[PDB]
Amino acid sequence: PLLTPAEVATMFRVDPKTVTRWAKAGKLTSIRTMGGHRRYREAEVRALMAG
Amino acid sequence: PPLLTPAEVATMFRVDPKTVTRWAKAGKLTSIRTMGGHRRYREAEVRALMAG
DNA sequence: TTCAATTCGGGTAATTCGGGCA
DNA sequence: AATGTCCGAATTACCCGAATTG
Repeated sequence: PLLTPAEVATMFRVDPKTVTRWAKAGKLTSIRTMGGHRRYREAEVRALMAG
Repeated sequence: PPLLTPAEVATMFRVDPKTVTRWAKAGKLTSIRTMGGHRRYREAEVRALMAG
């Protein structure tokens, strides 16, 4: 399963650009759409509620 | 060779099937057409894009 | 043959990117 | 470092009816 940047934005209650920024700095593995959009592996996103 | 319907591609990218059709229509993706003109894409190449 | 599910097309909203600024 | 916001441009998502699928 994959999640959109908006969804990941909602779960932490943070702006989706900040999700984009957690993708920047390495602590979120991001798969990219061939238009260059982010899709985040939802397992890692569990690891972030584990943290 | 194994073939994928645009709904399955759509699923693996978490992306609306229309957008996969756009990707085909814009050269980014190799498309095969059935006798009616529906697209079918090539599995192998599609994870050649998970390689990228 | 019929039948549910999908995938055509086009059009139009809604996200997302990216960079730069606060 | 670490978010939040404004902008423009690009990408993607939902809407429809009709055609194709298997």
